[PDB]
Amino acid sequence: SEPIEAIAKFDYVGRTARELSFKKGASLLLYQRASDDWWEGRHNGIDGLIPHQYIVVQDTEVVERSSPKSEIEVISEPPE
Amino acid sequence: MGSEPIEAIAKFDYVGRTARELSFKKGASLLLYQRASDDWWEGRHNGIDGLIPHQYIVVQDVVERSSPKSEIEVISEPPE
Repeated sequence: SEPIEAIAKFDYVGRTARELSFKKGASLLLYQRASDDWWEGRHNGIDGLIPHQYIVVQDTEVVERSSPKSEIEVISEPPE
Repeated sequence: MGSEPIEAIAKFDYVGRTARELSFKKGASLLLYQRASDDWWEGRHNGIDGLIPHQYIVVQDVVERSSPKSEIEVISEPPE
């Protein structure tokens, strides 16, 4: 399952160093849903966090990436 | 003694690999609620609840918290 394409529907200015900043209409790539409000993604070659409320996500497809990783998933394997 | 959360100290820096995991520096004071598996604990660092890899900490030595919850325990009550 490739990373999920999204487009910014509003401007966003990141508040911390972990967050992406982007303008309405920005092409975004989404690796993984982190929580209800947040995705891990990428904008213009930079990895960072993306607020869900500011984007529209392309769904012609995967649930693995669009749902947060579960505890049982994480703890079933050693850490990297 | 008794049922309190178990204290631990980070012996190595750790950067969380998923959104469920705590990140901490060597020497961090950690609080451990419940062993999740051999390699993982449910705990807390600096007010944030998350997962802590066993191999990165030293634990201060109930068995209740230091052993993973059993199936029979979990299935003995309804979901959830």
